[PDB]
Amino acid sequence: LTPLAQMAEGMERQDVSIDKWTLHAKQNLSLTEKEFYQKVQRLKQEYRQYDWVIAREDKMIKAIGTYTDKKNRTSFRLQLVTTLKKHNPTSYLLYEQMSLETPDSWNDTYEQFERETLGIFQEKVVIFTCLNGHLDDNMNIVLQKKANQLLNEFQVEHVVEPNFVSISAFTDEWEEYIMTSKHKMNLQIALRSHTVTVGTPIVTT
Amino acid sequence: LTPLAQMAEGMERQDVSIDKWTLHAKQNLSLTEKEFYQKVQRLKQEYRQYDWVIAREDKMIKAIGTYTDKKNRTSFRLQLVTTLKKHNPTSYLLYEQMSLETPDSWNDTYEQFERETLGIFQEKVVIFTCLNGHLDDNMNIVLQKKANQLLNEFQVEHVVEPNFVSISAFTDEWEEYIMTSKHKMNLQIALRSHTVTVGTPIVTT
Repeated sequence: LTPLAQMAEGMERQDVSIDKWTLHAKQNLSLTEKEFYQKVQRLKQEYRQYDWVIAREDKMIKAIGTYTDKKNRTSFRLQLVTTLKKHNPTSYLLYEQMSLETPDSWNDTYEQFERETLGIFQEKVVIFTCLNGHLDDNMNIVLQKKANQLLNEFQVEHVVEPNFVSISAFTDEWEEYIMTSKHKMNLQIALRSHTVTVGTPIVTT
Repeated sequence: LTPLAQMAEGMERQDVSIDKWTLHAKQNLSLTEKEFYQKVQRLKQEYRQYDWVIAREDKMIKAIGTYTDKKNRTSFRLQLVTTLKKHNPTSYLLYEQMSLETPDSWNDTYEQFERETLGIFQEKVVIFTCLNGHLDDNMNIVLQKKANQLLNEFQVEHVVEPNFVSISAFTDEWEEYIMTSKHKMNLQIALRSHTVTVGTPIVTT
């Protein structure tokens, strides 16, 4: 069900390798300097797990809370921001979960986050899901696929090496053939990591 | 019809870029040293276009005739070989056509070669076709394809840059969405030359 489960599982099927997932939620707020440090003080009482840093790059103030859950191989960030210079100040609270590792259950972790969200924000907020991943650099997989596309392009018998693929084949498409040591062939396809070689009856030397 | 036409056209359709084609034919023969130089002498009379080199890396002798047709952007090699040390010698004549350029007509060139073959060998011989080619290194084409596979993986709106692709999309698959400046979206796919990023409703910063 959860967008996390779906995005993940969709990415695998599409051969995307997952490097990192993050879940985040944000709540706009309106905070005086005074209210800001009040909120910070409450956050430090309620969520003792975080290590806090206050940063003030003017005219803005940032309370950044940080914590990594080693048991669950997951990281959290709670961040309160206000822009200091305004008699109608724009502020927000941001809650963020992150990991470099696939969790036991994509669904239990999303439902957990959503759950914690309500405790932190005391309101139902939009939850943002973002996955990072990479494509498979194994040049053996692309070499082999095209080989087949070509084989079918035409209409076998086979190989495979470090960065190499070769095929012998047959089709009732041409006059010529050769029989030698058990068997009987008239098309050679050869890819190398990109190089293509196509020959009738064989690619010679 | 000709295997050359077919191999070529099959390769293009399969996105293989052709670097080089070669056609060749070979005829086993049986040649005394004396008969070998006789044959060479006849070849030099009959085919005045070739420049000849005799090479003798023992105990074998090689007459290599070479000629490039600038009008037809095509190259020829006629090669007579005998192994010198034997009182039953194994010899052959090899005729070879080559080009780095696609010809006006794959079919007219194969039929031409076949034709010349009969004049040279005075017998019908097996004709060997071999193409060399490369795969498209334009990383833009693979980035875009996977993007779509992913888009359909899920169920848009679009971009494209030097080595980059991004999409905004929508599906009735989840609760959330956003409307801002004309339009309405809840999936962002982003590839970079390999990097993948997938987000709901948007990939933020």
